[PDB]
Amino acid sequence: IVGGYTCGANTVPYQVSLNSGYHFCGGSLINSQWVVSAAHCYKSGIQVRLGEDNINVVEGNEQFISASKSIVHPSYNSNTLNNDIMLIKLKSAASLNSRVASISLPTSCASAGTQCLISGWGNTKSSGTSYPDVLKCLKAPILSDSSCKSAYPGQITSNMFCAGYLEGGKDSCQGDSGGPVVCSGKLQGIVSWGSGCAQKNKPGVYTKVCNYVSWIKQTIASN
Ligand SMILES: NC(=[NH2+])c1ccc2[nH]c(-c3ncccc3[O-])nc2c1
Ligand SMILES: [Ca+2]
Repeated sequence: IVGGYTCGANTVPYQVSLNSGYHFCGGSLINSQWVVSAAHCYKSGIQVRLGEDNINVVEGNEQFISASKSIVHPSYNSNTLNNDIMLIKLKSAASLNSRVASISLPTSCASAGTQCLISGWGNTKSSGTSYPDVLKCLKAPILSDSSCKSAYPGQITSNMFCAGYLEGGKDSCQGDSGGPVVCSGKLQGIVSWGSGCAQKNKPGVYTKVCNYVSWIKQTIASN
């Protein structure tokens, strides 16, 4: 997260860290056994880490659970990143409490101007790598579709939305992928891509979760 602030331990209880011997992507807990992240974060050997704040120290509240299966959207295209969503089923359910909690899926899409909270342990520099030990937060608005398409002409599909600041300085970055964009208490976006980090006129692009709620429900129901 570039231009963000320290969230505070366990203030974002649905945030998860996907670990394969090191933190590689973020994710969101939507029920005690399922997590939603990005299809480009897929790999085998994933351990889901819940209740985390400092990813390099065990401080208490952490629950490490292995993934039983990862379901990448069948129409995910790795070249355009269209349908960049993946569901991970956990080997055992998580114990939910005030530090580990699920986030609700939306009933409607959000409109431009809506302010959202993006969080993650991704890079905090737009030029160079500085990865933090604790969770960072950033409040960003969803942008209008014209500003998004004017920023990435021909690269935005209807399953993507831009959120961020065109003046630059604040944005999500590498390491944040798969993580949550929460607006009014609902999961509305998944950190997907962007051109560099916090660059002027290059806002972050996110998976538009409201278009996948029926798919998420049907898939969890049959797995
Ligand atoms: N500007 C953004 N909102 C953004 C978000 C996620 C990213 N992930 C990456 C990224 N991921 C994997 C390898 C290289 C990258 O620059 N860049 C990213 C940029
Ligand atoms: Ca820790």
